[PDB]
Amino acid sequence: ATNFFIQPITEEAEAYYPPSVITNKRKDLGVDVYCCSDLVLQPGLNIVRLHIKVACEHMGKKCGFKIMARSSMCTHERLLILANGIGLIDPGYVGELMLKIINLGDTPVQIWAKECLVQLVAQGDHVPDHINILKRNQIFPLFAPTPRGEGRFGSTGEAGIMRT
Amino acid sequence: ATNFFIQPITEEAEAYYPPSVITNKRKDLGVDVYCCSDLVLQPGLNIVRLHIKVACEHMGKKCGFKIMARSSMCTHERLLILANGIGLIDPGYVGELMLKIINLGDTPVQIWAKECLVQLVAQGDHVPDHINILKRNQIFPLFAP
Amino acid sequence: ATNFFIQPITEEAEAYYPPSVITNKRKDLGVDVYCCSDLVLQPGLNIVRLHIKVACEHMGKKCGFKIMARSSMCTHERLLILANGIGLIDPGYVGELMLKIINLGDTPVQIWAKECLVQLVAQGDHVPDHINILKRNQIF
Ligand SMILES: O=c1ccn([C@H]2C[C@H](O)[C@@H](COP(=O)(O)NP(=O)(O)OP(=O)(O)O)O2)c(=O)[nH]1
Ligand SMILES: O=c1ccn([C@H]2C[C@H](O)[C@@H](COP(=O)(O)NP(=O)(O)OP(=O)(O)O)O2)c(=O)[nH]1
Ligand SMILES: O=c1ccn([C@H]2C[C@H](O)[C@@H](COP(=O)(O)NP(=O)(O)OP(=O)(O)O)O2)c(=O)[nH]1
Ligand SMILES: [Mg+2]
Ligand SMILES: [Mg+2]
Ligand SMILES: [Mg+2]
Repeated sequence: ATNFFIQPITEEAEAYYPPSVITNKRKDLGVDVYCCSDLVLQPGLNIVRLHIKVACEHMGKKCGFKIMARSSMCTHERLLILANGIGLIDPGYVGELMLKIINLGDTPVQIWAKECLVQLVAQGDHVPDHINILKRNQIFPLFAPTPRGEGRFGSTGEAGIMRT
Repeated sequence: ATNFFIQPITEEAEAYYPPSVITNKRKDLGVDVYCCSDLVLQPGLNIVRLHIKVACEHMGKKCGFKIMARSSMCTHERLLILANGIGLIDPGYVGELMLKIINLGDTPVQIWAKECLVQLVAQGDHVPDHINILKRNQIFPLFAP
Repeated sequence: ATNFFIQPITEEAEAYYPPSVITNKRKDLGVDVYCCSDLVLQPGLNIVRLHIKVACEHMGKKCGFKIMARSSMCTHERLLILANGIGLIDPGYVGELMLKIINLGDTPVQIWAKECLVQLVAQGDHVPDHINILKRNQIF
């Protein structure tokens, strides 16, 4: 069984993420996630919050996942790419999901709160069975402190904490 | 057993996809796919058709797959990237594969029909055993809506 | 069990890859690898050598793996992307790992030998148990 757990962590996320269980009858690989706020992306790098904490679990164990562009993210009107190509979300991450979006155009670009620019894909590309939208308040076991915690964007250092 | 199935759906695709079964003796992860038409890529975003329907099957089940750039897609002469980083193809998708390619340069670039800019990779990165090039003029149930 | 094997093939790599066994207690998906040389990345495409040969094994069999940017590779100061999005390394490949990096900015940019810009990820995204740093030119 492959399940995603999404918890809204702002008032804005609560508009798009009511407490519910979503099934994946279509068997799509990706879980679309909302901007939740109207965005203005400047030419160059933009750091964008997704207003959610996410956990993935496969065969009953907490696992990693990937952030991938939707094919609709990039249009003639909006030349947007994920800076990191895909987002590699480590099993131990329990912070807010963030995006690095490059606007390749010369003009600032507007995104609606209701748009999904990206999709979450389980470690190993397993088709999700259920998407669990958790209550904003609750404590969830899978968000418990880890060695990584909310460490992201070079939190591990230049050498990679991995090191060698 | 991981198998790919490619059906050409245009006469342009029939030039590059003769009916056959390709084995993957080298155990490469990626299945190279042809442009099938010469194209000029304008600076900015370009929509490129791949002229094929594809199915992947793993352990007897229809699965998804991914479209990745070949390391040779991007040269000094042609600063090309996949707009979406990786193409994510759902198990239920039975239409023509399409690419969104960005030309990051100031100047239009020529691609040739016989070039492969991208490669297909099974859901979960399983090494393909066979690539079945299907006859153009059939309705295969694997491609049913 | 999922293990990486890194074999330095230059003296520059030897200086950053002393023989050793790294356990992945954090259970991170990616193995960070050094640039091993100071480099200046020009606007447009830059070919960057990683000074290493790498093997990945899963359940005692040699497998492929992938090269991805670290989320920290791209910043306001260094607008850097992997040209191919992710590098796909076939299980059959035994040569040096190479990068194609695009500087999207108008200005050259400095990268440092002790910097890791990219990470390796096993075929199938398996969490690595061990990273084995081998001796220079030591076979798998
Ligand atoms: O697109 C992303 C990518 C990563 N992340 C988070 C989760 C991930 O576990 C954490 C670390 O990502 P990387 O390991 O891929 N980047 P880096 O190695 O530079 O950061 P760190 O040193 O903290 O591991 O950053 C995002 O929120 N969005
Ligand atoms: O690079 C690609 C990506 C997707 N596709 C096809 C197959 C895929 O299952 C389908 C939808 O892909 P995305 O989820 O990335 N696009 P989006 O979410 O914007 O549209 P849709 O609502 O149809 O999923 O489009 C391509 O042909 N090439
Ligand atoms: O980023 C990369 C990508 C690939 N490689 C290596 C490993 C891989 O097995 C080999 C082939 O890569 P691609 O299949 O993506 N490039 P291409 O298909 O253009 O060349 P080839 O015909 O040699 O496979 O080059 C790298 O060193 N770095
Ligand atoms: Mg979609
Ligand atoms: Mg190849
Ligand atoms: Mg990291």
